[PDB]
Amino acid sequence: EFIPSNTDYPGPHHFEVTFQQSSTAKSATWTYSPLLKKLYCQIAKTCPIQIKVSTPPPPGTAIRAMPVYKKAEHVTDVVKRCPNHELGRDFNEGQSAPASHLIRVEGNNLSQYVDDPVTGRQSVVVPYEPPQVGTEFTTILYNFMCNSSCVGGMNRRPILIIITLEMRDGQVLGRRSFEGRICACPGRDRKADEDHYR
Amino acid sequence: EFIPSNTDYPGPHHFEVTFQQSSTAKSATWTYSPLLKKLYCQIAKTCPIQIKVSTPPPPGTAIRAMPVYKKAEHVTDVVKRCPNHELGRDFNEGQSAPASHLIRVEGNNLSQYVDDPVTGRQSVVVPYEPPQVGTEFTTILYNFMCNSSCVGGMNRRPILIIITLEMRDGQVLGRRSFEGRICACPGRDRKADEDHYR
Amino acid sequence: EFIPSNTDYPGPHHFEVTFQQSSTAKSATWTYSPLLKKLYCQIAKTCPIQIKVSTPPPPGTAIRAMPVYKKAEHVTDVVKRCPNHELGRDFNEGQSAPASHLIRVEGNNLSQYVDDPVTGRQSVVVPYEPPQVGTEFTTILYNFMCNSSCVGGMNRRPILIIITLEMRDGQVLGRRSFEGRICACPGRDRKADEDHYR
Amino acid sequence: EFIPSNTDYPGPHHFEVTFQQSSTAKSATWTYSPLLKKLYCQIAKTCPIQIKVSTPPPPGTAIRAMPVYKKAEHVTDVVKRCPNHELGRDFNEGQSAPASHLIRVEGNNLSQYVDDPVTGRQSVVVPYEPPQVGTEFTTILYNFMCNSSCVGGMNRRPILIIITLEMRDGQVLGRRSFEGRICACPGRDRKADEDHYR
DNA sequence: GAACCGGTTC
DNA sequence: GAACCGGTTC
DNA sequence: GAACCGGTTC
DNA sequence: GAACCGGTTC
Ligand SMILES: [Zn+2]
Ligand SMILES: [Zn+2]
Ligand SMILES: [Zn+2]
Ligand SMILES: [Zn+2]
Repeated sequence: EFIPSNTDYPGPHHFEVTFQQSSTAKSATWTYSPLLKKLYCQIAKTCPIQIKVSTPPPPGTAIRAMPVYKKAEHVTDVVKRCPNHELGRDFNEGQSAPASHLIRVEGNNLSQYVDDPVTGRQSVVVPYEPPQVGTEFTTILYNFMCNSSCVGGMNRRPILIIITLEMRDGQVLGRRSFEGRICACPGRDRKADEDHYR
Repeated sequence: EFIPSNTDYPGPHHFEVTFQQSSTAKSATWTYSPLLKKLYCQIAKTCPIQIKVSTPPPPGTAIRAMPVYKKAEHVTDVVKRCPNHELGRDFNEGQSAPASHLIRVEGNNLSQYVDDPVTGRQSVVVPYEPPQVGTEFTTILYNFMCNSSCVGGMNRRPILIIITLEMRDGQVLGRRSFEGRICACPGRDRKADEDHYR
Repeated sequence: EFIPSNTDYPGPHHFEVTFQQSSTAKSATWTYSPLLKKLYCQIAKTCPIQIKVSTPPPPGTAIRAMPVYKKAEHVTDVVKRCPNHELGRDFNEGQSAPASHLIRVEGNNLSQYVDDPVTGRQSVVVPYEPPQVGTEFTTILYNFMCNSSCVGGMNRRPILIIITLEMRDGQVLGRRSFEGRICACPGRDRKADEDHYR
Repeated sequence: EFIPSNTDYPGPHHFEVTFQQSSTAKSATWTYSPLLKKLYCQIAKTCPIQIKVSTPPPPGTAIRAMPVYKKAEHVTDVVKRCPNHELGRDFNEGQSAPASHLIRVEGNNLSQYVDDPVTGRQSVVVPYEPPQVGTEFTTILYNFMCNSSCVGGMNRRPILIIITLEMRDGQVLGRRSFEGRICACPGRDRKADEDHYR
């Protein structure tokens, strides 16, 4: 509970998370690599994800997004927004999301922003909502409010964003995860990591 | 309910929406592309649509027109009229439609203009009326009160206009949708998008 | 007093207005062509001018900037900021100067933005200051708050910016003028008009 | 008094500012190019300057350093430390000098950091001291507390550091100036700009 | 110090 | 989108 | 900065 | 309807 675990766990109610097709254009505001499981996004731009289920009934259950550093040494640094932005003008005046928080949800007002008093981890939870009438989809709109590259926060040390499905008491029914990179050029970053790997 | 769903849904009372033939002339005030499902219209000019039914009886039921941005990032921006028009002279003095609204209905005085107090979405609903004695047709006259290209509103980010058929309690019995583009030259825009695609 | 005169007028003090050399790079934030006597600048960016005089004072003199339309038919529309600029966030909240004004002054706190209660012309007046010791001219930082290209205000009808040096009682002691253009690309625009006269 | 003059001004005492030879090694903590009159230094490292005068006093004279932006459009933003520097641990706790200030003085306890309550310009003043016996110049140790490269404060718009020698009542007796650049690599940066003029 | 990256401008 | 810049890696 | 689009004039 | 213009995209 004190240290987040970072392993894929479908659990008994299969938990699956996918992405509608993202542009293969260099100008896309966000894009996901199925080869690497890496999300490339831009600051403050909605990158939506779809969580999908086939056996959706538990009660009052929610989904958490919790950012974590992959590399061992900072893993004990609470991930947060690096000092100029948490405190800049451009995205501080608008929401009730804590200025200190890295991850926001944009289309949901039943969002609960958690800053753990004991562990200090900050994450964002939404109540589970079945899809809108008739199909796999259920969209959550995330907003990333800083770069991976930023001074004071991640400082160019890549982070995995872990999404967990949880019962009201916190017990995990499903969880999946992938690493996220928040640069000013996700289409170019997508192509490059992939180039070096092949 | 907070985020509009944008998928075609005929529903149990088949819901179908069509267009009488529009000019293939470059001077047409409006025109629809069956290939792309894209409506090209001009500011403030009546572009009528026909909704048709074969099994028309529910009670007090209505049809909604609700504009939505297609692209993910603004989808959380309430679609509205960009600051010079909501506030210009030319179409503000005339109707009780809210100056802030993008979509109006012209031949109907039982129009109810909804500005959601909770979600903030603005849409226009009319009570369902059977056709005038004897044929498929039932016309609704829409007026688009700003360009897609306009500064402050859509700002050149294309929007889909979703028409839903709803019972008095709001439950959807039919819905269909298509993307709309509101330029100063719909005949030319029709020909061009279509050129690039083929 | 009701319709402004639009002619250059050297004073007893030989009022002259000049501009420092501006980068001729297209990336310049503003550039004047001495040839056509017209200023090209960018929205909201500081655009300083040079006044030079042969003698000083007399006590209490001021300098006014008042924009006026060159075409005969618009001259009776008071020239003001367009409704989209007038009502936005970017520069209305941070300023104490009235929002309807096209012309602002930067770094000067005794600026008086005159909105004639009677004629309605808007201008900005500062008290005359002799130059800083040993310099030839006192710089004034203007800010132009709408583009020539703008909808609702100036609307693509070119403007002359009239600069008058006047005693407290209003009599004109010096006068000069130039036509002003406020686009989003001043190096290119300057270059294109210059290409066009020949 | 409201907008600073940005011109070199020898006083009655022939105020001159020079710099000792700096290692030309790229490992130098700071290096000035006499050719371009611009200083290259490193964050938080002592960067001393030489003043020379032809005559002393008169009683009670002081020396001010005030940074000001070279580009016209930023000149009205008060130049200060960027929020990341302003609020950190490395140099805020150990110093009694105000954190918002770009310029600090080392080893001098009667330094007065002036934050104009009225104009808001920040500068640092020390009383003039004649040189130590038999030396030509009195050294002042400045510390620059944000990089030119910094986010939120200076943000990659070059700065002139204005050094003025002034009587207690504020009148300027001498003046000199240079453009300042505070990067993480001064020998290389100096060398690159110098390569570039020719 | 030379080589690298990743945000910024043209 | 390409070329440039400037702190960081090693 | 060059190339693109989409509203405006001739 | 064709040619021009001028902020925006990339
Ligand atoms: Zn940041
Ligand atoms: Zn509009
Ligand atoms: Zn305007
Ligand atoms: Zn800083």
